[PDB]
Amino acid sequence: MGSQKRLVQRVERKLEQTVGDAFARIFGGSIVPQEVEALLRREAADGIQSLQGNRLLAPNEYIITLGVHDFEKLGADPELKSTGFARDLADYIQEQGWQTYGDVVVRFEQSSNLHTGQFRARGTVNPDVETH
Repeated sequence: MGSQKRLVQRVERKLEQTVGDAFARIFGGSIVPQEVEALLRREAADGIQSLQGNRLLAPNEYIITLGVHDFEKLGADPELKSTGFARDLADYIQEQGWQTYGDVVVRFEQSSNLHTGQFRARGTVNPDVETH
């Protein structure tokens, strides 16, 4: 569907100022960003892979695709949003006692096939995403 380029560069900066719910409170509910987290954790559960009885394998790569018109209002940077959301989702997987392989990376990207006021987040266990 969308072959990625081989990038092992797992963007690393120590954002001690991590923002997750900040987006909702900034827009003041004009748009509901938290609806993403909601469906994201839902998609995480839908992507749970039956592994050893101790703990289930949760998705690591989440492709969050919104409409162009939504994304532009969110802001053109995937990076800062990715940092906040990945850290938040990674916290969730710990909380649920799930495990994964690689690094939890959430991708925010837009597609013209995706309409305004719509978003889709698909998380899967993807080891073919080198996160070094």
